[PDB]
Amino acid sequence: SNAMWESKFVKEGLTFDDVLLVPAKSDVLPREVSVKTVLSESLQLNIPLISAGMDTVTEADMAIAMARQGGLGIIHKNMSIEQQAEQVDKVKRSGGLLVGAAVGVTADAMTRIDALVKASVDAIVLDTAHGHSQGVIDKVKEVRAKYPSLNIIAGNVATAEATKALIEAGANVVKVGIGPGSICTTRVVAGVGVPQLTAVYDCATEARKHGIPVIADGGIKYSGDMVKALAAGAHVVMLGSMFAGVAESPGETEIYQGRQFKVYRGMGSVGAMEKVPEGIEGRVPYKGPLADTVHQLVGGLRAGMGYCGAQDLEFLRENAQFIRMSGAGLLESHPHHVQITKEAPNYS
Amino acid sequence: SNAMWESKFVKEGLTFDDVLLVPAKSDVLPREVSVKTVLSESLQLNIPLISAGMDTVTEADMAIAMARQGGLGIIHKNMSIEQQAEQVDKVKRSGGLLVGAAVGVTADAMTRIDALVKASVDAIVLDTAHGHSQGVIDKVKEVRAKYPSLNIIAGNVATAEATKALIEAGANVVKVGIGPGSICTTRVVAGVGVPQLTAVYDCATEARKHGIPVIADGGIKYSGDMVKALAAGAHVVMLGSMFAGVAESPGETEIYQGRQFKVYRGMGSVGAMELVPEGIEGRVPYKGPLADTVHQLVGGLRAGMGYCGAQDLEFLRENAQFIRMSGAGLLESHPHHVQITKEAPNYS
Amino acid sequence: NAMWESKFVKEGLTFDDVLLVPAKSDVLPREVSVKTVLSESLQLNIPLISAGMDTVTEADMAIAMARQGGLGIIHKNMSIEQQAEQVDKVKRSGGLLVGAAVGVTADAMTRIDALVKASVDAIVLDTAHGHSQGVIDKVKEVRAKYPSLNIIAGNVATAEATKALIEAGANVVKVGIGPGSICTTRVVAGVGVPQLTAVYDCATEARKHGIPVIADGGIKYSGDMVKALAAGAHVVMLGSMFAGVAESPGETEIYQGRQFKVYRGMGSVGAMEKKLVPEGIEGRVPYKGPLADTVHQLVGGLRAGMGYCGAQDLEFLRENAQFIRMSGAGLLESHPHHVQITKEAPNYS
Amino acid sequence: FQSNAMWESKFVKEGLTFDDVLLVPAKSDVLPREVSVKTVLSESLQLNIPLISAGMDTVTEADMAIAMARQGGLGIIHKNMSIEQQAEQVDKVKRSGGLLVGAAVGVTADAMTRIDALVKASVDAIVLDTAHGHSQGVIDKVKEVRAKYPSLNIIAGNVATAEATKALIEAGANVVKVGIGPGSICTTRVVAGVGVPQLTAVYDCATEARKHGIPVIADGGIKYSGDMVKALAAGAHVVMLGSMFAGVAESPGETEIYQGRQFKVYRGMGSVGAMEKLVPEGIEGRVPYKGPLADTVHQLVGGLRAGMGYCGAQDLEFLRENAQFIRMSGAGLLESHPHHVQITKEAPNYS
Ligand SMILES: CC(C)(NC(=O)Nc1ccc(Cl)cc1)c1cccc(C(=N)NO)c1
Ligand SMILES: CC(C)(NC(=O)Nc1ccc(Cl)cc1)c1cccc(C(=N)NO)c1
Ligand SMILES: CC(C)(NC(=O)Nc1ccc(Cl)cc1)c1cccc(C(=N)NO)c1
Ligand SMILES: CC(C)(NC(=O)Nc1ccc(Cl)cc1)c1cccc(C(=N)NO)c1
Ligand SMILES: O=c1[nH]cnc2c1ncn2[C@@H]1O[C@H](COP(=O)(O)O)[C@@H](O)[C@H]1O
Ligand SMILES: O=c1[nH]cnc2c1ncn2[C@@H]1O[C@H](COP(=O)(O)O)[C@@H](O)[C@H]1O
Ligand SMILES: O=c1[nH]cnc2c1ncn2[C@@H]1O[C@H](COP(=O)(O)O)[C@@H](O)[C@H]1O
Ligand SMILES: O=c1[nH]cnc2c1ncn2[C@@H]1O[C@H](COP(=O)(O)O)[C@@H](O)[C@H]1O
Ligand SMILES: [K+]
Ligand SMILES: [K+]
Ligand SMILES: [K+]
Ligand SMILES: [K+]
Repeated sequence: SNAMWESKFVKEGLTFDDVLLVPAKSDVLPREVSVKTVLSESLQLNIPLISAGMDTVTEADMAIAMARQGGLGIIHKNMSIEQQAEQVDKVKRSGGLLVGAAVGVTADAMTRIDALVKASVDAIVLDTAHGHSQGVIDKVKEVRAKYPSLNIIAGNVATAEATKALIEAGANVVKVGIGPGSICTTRVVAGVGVPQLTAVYDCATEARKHGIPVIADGGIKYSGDMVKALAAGAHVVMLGSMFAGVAESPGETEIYQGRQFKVYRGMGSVGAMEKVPEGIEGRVPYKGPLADTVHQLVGGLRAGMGYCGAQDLEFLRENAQFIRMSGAGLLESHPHHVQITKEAPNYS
Repeated sequence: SNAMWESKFVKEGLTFDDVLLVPAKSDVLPREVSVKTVLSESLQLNIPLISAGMDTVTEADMAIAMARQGGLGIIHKNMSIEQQAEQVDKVKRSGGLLVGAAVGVTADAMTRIDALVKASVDAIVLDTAHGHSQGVIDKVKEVRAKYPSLNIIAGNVATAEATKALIEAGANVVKVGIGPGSICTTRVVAGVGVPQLTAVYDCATEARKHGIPVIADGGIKYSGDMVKALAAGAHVVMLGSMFAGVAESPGETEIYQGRQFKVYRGMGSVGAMELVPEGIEGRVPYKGPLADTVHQLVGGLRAGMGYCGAQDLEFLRENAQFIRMSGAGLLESHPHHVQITKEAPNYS
Repeated sequence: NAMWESKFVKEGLTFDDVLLVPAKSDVLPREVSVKTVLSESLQLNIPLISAGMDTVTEADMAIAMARQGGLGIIHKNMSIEQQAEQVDKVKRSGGLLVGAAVGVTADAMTRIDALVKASVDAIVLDTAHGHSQGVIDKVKEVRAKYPSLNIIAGNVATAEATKALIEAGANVVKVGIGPGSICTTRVVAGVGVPQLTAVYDCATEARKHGIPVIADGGIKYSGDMVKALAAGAHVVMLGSMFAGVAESPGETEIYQGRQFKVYRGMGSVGAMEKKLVPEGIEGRVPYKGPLADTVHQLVGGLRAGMGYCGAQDLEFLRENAQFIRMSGAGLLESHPHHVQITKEAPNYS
Repeated sequence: FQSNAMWESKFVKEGLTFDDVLLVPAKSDVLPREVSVKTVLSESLQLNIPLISAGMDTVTEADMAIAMARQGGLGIIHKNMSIEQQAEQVDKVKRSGGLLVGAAVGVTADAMTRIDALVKASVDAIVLDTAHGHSQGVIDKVKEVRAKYPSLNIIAGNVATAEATKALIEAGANVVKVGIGPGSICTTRVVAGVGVPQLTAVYDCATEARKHGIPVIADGGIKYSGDMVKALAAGAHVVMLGSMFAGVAESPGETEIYQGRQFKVYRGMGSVGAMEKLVPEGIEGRVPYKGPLADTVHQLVGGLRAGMGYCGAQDLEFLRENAQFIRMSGAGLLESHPHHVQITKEAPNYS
């Protein structure tokens, strides 16, 4: 019994800023690489980007623009059931685009899920703070029993054991991430978390055994961080802060120092729960149309995949190697000892 | 002999910001967890929080508010014997609440302890800069001889060897912490200390063999640090800076730069002593009623225990696993890359 | 399953992770030799090469570089006729050494012909990713036409890539993916190798063929150069430390009453016009005056480091110098600390 | 093969400095007031406190060496002087009550001429101070001084390795000074890339010197009194301080006022100003005025007594031979300092 006491401090975790991708032999160029991904037979994305289901990130206009760029948007749940079904319905009829919707694990959940399926949603995201809870496992079984063909994205988890549990309950996709969010204070106020790159790797190690894809959710600050998440085993990444400043996102621009900002807050923050916190309320710079951000993101992915000799995302997922570095290595990776004159489209 | 020379740099120590608690399978929700703890046959607490025995944190008005919230207050020793005996009696009169009192290891110590026992004190805290000194060990043995049933809290120590010595001397509770204090300069001016999370774990490993509880004293900056201290083996945590700003603490609010502050200083500082100092004098924001801080602290603990699947503190103490992370992991754990506009009640 | 389980096994070190250990020395800083040979046709008196960037090296910089005992690489953001004119302009000024960068494009061999006609000493087949077959194929195709031409191929960061370019016919391999001061490759693509590990891994392979490597990028102080040479590199390539000298492309600009020079990455938005995704940024460095003053501090720092290590020449430093690893607290100790600096030193700013 | 052994050991060694570690508290029966801080460097050189003021033109002259020795310590008169001035500075300290005093000598052709004038001024120890103590020029000078003066205390430095320590001992040095690059004003590790983290250097050099009965000096990098306790516990007999002494009243240079606060100039002996084209290995700076030396020494020795009590050391030999460290990360360092509290007043030992 003494084993659990002696294993308290054995595990080690890595995050994005701890590693770099090692360049390998390459026969492919960034322009000729493929960035398509399959989450299920009914759900395939042309770019591996999903906008997060938060009240400051994704509504009708964001989900529309995401799908038009080849990605996916998850309409948040901080609205009435009919309002969310009305948002899903807007995205589907506006050219047959893909759309998702967030649902919380509550007694009224199944009523909301039914209304979303009639709007022909492609996937429901049962997103909760702790996916390794029995309430979450049961809700996935109750939805899989009622809708055997519905794409179910279950999260959030950070361990292989939680990944195996949600897969066994009938979830097609597992969303990974406890604590990496830019607006998240879970690790500070509750002390609980797993470094995101290790969380993605540990969960992808289990999901591989079942043919299940995983979503790297939260913590991505630059386009290179997305490449690290995919190379660690993730099929797709979920972004919040990098999308909150975009024009097609809910909320209006506010002025700070002559510059435009958009509100970005955690769904566990005081403000978001009104209509103990595990998030903060803030603002991110205004970034303009989604196409300009998505173009820089995909372009960094194509560059990274060319460096790794990856013709497609599966090759990157199963062959790419990292190298660990210290804090001095992180300062070398960024621009240093030179006064930056202009703001770059991919570096702010 | 050469063994001690070659053993100089073998040990490694971890602090709160080096680790994260791994989320586990959970059948319980934060509202349904138990935060009760037993320190001795005569000492049972409803919340695992003790106010530190400093002239800037806890006097009668603070100890009353602590006990009423389910915790414990330690009346500080910077007083005459007659003043301290009356403070214990004031807290005792207000509904039969639990209260403790700090006593230093000096020739006059037993005279002060006698007056505290007549005021019906529940626990005596034998506070010294170095708990593994022979003068402290002798004082513990003689107080156990004169008062065989009196709760004796002995500290501070940081090693398994020091913990076993105070336990064999007759102390029911051992207080752990050398150098982690927010106002403490021991590790800077004397070079001596042990990282608090390693100190708590090393001492709890020894105290666990005897059924003795340990107190994680100092270094707690956020509610998540308290969850980590308890998951590392501590029954109860002792706070100073997180309590110095509340209304029920000695001293009155001062205005600095148009904002409200309360004085907070170390008991080894120049001001508190009026040897070389091992503390500094400082300032903390006014935080309002004690209940608001206690709610945020306990609420974060309930969240952590729910993330870890702990129904009570013994499950967290015996089963919770940590994961080590780098400074980049710490940067991910905090909010990042978002301009914070509002203050959260648990994150400032 | 090895490839999946080996994802996070490697560890990498950069300049600020290590220090050179002082060794027995009968050598004085003044008496060391800083000469190095890259090929039979390329001998440098100082192991310093100015980078081939449109804000770092043109004719006047290559002239001053060679006159100090080094080498300049004329950048490619110009016409073929302009670059051939820059090479000969440098060559006519006393028969000085000069190189020129050529990208892996359809016109590359057309540009290479014009450079060889100008009596260029080395072409740098410089690409963002040197381990692509387009680069290897281009090296053989250049090696076939010019058996006597010095070919510098980069950039790479692994032992496998060094062996690949050597098999294609490259005399010198340039090492560095992401360490540059103006570089965002590791930020926008997630790809890189810590430069000191990259140099060491490439030198381990390149020594097996007698091939020298160039430590390219990441050098902030003169001591970083000594660490790069002690890690296995024959010569180092500098950009930011040279962009502020008088002999460099661009004109001095005034910022806050002080004089500055533009310094930008060749993968930046501004340099690529001269919607694509950049791998560099546009910046500015303080104006530094004559090139001789910068080189004197650089060579002076190298001479001191070699004296501490007991290396009379650079080959001894390459084969004997020992490092010791340190933490961030060691880096804070290595720099000056707890003292407010009142005057700016020629080597520390 | 042999040629490849040096190539594969390039990145094997690891080094620790003061901010990487903490001293582990041990069983103790002694109190800080009751400990002994006496130390013996040789039979001719015994100090009551283990503190030496550095031989720099902004740290130690006659008035500093006088005040240092009177506190039980030692001052090293710097060498940026003529031979005649340095000998009279030594004589000034000797005439002021027969106090102990040292003098710095560089390894140059004039060295032996300079040393002679110092011995006639009755100096107690000469410091053969060089940027690189493991050079053959330094080894030769120690043998050449040991040949002429068999009883003279010779302090040779600076080194950072066990091999360099053993070489200087074999050349005839009674004391070895350890420190390459840790100085607060030092840029050696930045401009030349060379150094060893000071705590590992002290430990590695004391390991060798212990075998010959030779004491070592921890030179440079000490920012707080706890750094001194760590250096002594890492194997050093005595520590040499510069920045912590450069601000005291009895040190060369005058107090200058900036923004209402009093400052003194503090610069490295490898800075342009002190040597006044060339490549410097130091910078020029400024430190706050600290008042009389007695207040700084009192806080320093007091911090040592506290640490020795935490470690159960009755004297410095017990601390050098028994004290145990524990290693910590950057987060451990932030916990060690005061944190998350706005400091209102300055403590005598902290900032
Ligand atoms: C409501 C709140 C503040 N906290 C929790 O629900 N805590 C929590 C839930 C279950 C367990 Cl077992 C432990 C803790 C929240 C709201 C929205 C998002 C999150 C979030 N951290 N991730 O989605 C959290
Ligand atoms: C008085 C003072 C400044 N120092 C000591 O008493 N030092 C000390 C005592 C015994 C030994 Cl063997 C070694 C050192 C002090 C006062 C109040 C609290 C502390 C403190 N660091 N923790 O409680 C210290
Ligand atoms: C154009 C741009 C921005 N990026 C790339 O060409 N990317 C890239 C090329 C090939 C492969 Cl397989 C993968 C990525 C560039 C331009 C000029 C210089 C560089 C540079 N990093 N080193 O020379 C990069
Ligand atoms: C002159 C100068 C700038 N540099 C050297 O003399 N360098 C040096 C000497 C010998 C060898 Cl083998 C290698 C390097 C200097 C002056 C004063 C002090 C120092 C210093 N670093 N410690 O005392 C250095
Ligand atoms: O307040 C919250 N607490 C914890 N995590 C949150 C909260 N709100 C959103 N998140 C997570 O953070 C992700 C976005 O993180 P980001 O892309 O790094 O800003 C979301 O997709 C959610 O998974
Ligand atoms: O001045 C002192 N020097 C060293 N430690 C102190 C001093 N005063 C209080 N402490 C310790 O610091 C703890 C409070 O630390 P905090 O909760 O981080 O502010 C107290 O409970 C004591 O254990
Ligand atoms: O835009 C770019 N992106 C990435 N690397 C670059 C770029 N421009 C120049 N470099 C590299 O950076 C080196 C100079 O870096 P520096 O010495 O740190 O300033 C050059 O010699 C190139 O190898
Ligand atoms: O300019 C220099 N370069 C390198 N080290 C120096 C220089 N000047 C003084 N030192 C060293 O630094 C020590 C004092 O440094 P500090 O006590 O940390 O400020 C001296 O005793 C010398 O060993
Ligand atoms: K960089
Ligand atoms: K976070
Ligand atoms: K230094
Ligand atoms: K502290």
